[PDB]
Amino acid sequence: PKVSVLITVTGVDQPGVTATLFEVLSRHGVELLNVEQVVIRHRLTLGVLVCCPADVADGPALRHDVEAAIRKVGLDVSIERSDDVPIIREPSTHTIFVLGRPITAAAFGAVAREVAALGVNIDLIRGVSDYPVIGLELRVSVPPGADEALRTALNRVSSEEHVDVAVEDYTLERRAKRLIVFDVDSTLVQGEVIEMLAAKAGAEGQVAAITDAAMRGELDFAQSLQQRVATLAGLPATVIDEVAGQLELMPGARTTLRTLRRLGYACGVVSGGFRRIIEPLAEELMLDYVAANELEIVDGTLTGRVVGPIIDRAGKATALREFAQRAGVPMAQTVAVGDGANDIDMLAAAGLGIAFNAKPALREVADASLSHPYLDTVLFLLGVTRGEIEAADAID
Amino acid sequence: PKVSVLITVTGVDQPGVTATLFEVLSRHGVELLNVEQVVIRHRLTLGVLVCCPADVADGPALRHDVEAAIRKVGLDVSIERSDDVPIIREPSTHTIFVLGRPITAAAFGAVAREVAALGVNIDLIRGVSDYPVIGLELRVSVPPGADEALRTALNRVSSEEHVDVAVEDYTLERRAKRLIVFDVDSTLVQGEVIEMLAAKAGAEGQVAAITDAAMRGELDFAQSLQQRVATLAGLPATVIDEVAGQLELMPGARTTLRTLRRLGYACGVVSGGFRRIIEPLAEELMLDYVAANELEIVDGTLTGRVVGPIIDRAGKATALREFAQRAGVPMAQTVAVGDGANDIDMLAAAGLGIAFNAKPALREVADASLSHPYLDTVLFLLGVTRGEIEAADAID
Ligand SMILES: [Cl-]
Ligand SMILES: [Cl-]
Ligand SMILES: [Mg+2]
Ligand SMILES: [Mg+2]
Repeated sequence: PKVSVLITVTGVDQPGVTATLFEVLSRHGVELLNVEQVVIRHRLTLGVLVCCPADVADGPALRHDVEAAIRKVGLDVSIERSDDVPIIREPSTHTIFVLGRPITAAAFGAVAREVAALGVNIDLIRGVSDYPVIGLELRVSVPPGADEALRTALNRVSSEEHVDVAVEDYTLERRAKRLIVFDVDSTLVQGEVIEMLAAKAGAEGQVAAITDAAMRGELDFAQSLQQRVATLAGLPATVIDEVAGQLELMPGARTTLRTLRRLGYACGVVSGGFRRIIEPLAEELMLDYVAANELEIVDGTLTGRVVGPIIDRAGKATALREFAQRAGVPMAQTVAVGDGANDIDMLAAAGLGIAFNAKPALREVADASLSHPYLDTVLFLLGVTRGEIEAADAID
Repeated sequence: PKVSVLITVTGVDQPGVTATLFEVLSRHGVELLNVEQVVIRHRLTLGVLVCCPADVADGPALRHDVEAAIRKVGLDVSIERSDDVPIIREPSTHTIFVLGRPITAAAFGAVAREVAALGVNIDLIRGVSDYPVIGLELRVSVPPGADEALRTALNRVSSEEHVDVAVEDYTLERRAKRLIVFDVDSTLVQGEVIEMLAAKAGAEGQVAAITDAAMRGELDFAQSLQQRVATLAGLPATVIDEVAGQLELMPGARTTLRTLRRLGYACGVVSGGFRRIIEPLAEELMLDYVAANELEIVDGTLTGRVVGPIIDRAGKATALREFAQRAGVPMAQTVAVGDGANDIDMLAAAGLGIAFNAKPALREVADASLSHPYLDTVLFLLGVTRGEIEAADAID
């Protein structure tokens, strides 16, 4: 068939419009090049690009047949010769996630302004969650080289408007993420284990102060780890098991891991904490990888030292690389989630580095930042919706 | 904010509508629950569900501000109290792919009719390819238990209308496919290797006749393999390397494998053919797994026997299971592609079994069937679009 014709149906949605249009078109000599339909809040748009002989596209039959059928039932239709029109839309370059509790119109409005200000076309908006936070995705087409300035502008909007805003690559490769690592303390697990260990020694305040210093990036991780573990010298080793029994997962942690298993992620933890605590939990959560430090014990008592090599800032990244290589996963398809300056090198080496309720030092260099205390918001950044999570959980 | 309000903007698309609406809403006390926007063929739909105090939803300010701003620039808007309206649409249960060259309106119309006849709601239609075949996706919501009758009805439409139509599970788990196996002969590779081996012995016609019998499911695979290989007794073993040098990939095979690597699939071949031919190629294509039979050689000459165990119908499925277990992939997330009755058990055990230009015996029990001679149409069934393939290839 020589020429192209475009038919556009819009109006209040009704059952059977789709079948009716194509059945009408089948009386004329029509082959399909592209069909796009959606219904949003009971508004239908059905756009159909077809080719037929110049013969049929130029004679009044096709028009009257389509116009009559669509208008009888109360919808509107347009028909027009195309020829230079695109057959099929381009893929979006990027996708932007906005999470908030609440998301004000002012905040979403500020996101749309920076987007427009940078020449970025909004291709599609949809909802990705109503719980535990309101979540919205904008798929976008970003002019080459603008993607740095876009994150920068949307990071300012994020801090000024009290929403999380993550800009990510939406190409085929970059978005088949297949491996994830979590930091443990204040990421996967609530609070700081080394503080729970220090309270047994009557030293919580000293250890808490040094931990907060080190997590904000003010102190060398290794020196800080040694001063803090030193505080535990003389505790009986039974303390490890007691503190392991007290640990609470971050809210949403179980849904996060269970959803990531459904997706076939390899799953791991990289910690500056202690293996005898973390393994207990990592076996329970069926994780595929653990890197941790190790407490020194003599005669069933903690010496206050660790048994090197110390997992430090560089060490976390080294651990992720080791895991990615054992698993067969290129670094571009890896994800890392952490809260502390401890995590900066790991987050930067990962394909996507997510700062979870993080100190400013990590937040400043992270690909994306999450501010709400629900570890499952990570799933929204991995392209999963709340409805998808709930359906899959309800099957069992 | 106590109550919910729904704002629906439609009309001819213009730049800056999105920012304008939210900036207008920010003057009233508004928080966002859901936003859906798309533009199809220059038609905009922007649906916004918000909550605000009963105070603001009941007074004329919000209405006039929104109506005035949207109508000034030439679009239409609706505003209405909601309260019982859904916050966020449910996920689609299933997705249907329709591929054709051409796709007539009559064919697509027949698909829409069977869908409607079974109570299945069409949630979204879009294009997934313009090349090498026209491809269209319909995401759908299928009433529980209707999904068997739907495939059945759409298989009849497929054979009567000359389109491929595949119905697949669109839930989170079922659609994170992570492992694929291909049959070799007439699937990954053009033609039948055993026929190319027989032509060297002057026996092509005899071997071709038996191969077609066995691939249609008329003969025991093992007996047929032995009668055919017997025909090669006395060929020098150099013949293996010659036939390996003559092999041509199915058109689209390279794009298929290269795209599957980008997605992180584990990739393998399960064949009733011969390892000394298949390994050469499998190393070149960097596949992670090969199962094949093995020709017996004495003094550099083919005896006309194979060295057991024979990979038969049951054997192909056994091989896929072995590969899935080594790779850590549950069978529900595996894919298998074949053409012959040889492949029936493998296709049935796979999470998704795809018949590629297949004999009727395989086509009849396959989850999905492809009729066009482009192995890349497999990618469309795995949720990839042509534009996505082309973008990712153009980056390098
Ligand atoms: Cl740590
Ligand atoms: Cl075979
Ligand atoms: Mg931490
Ligand atoms: Mg075959």
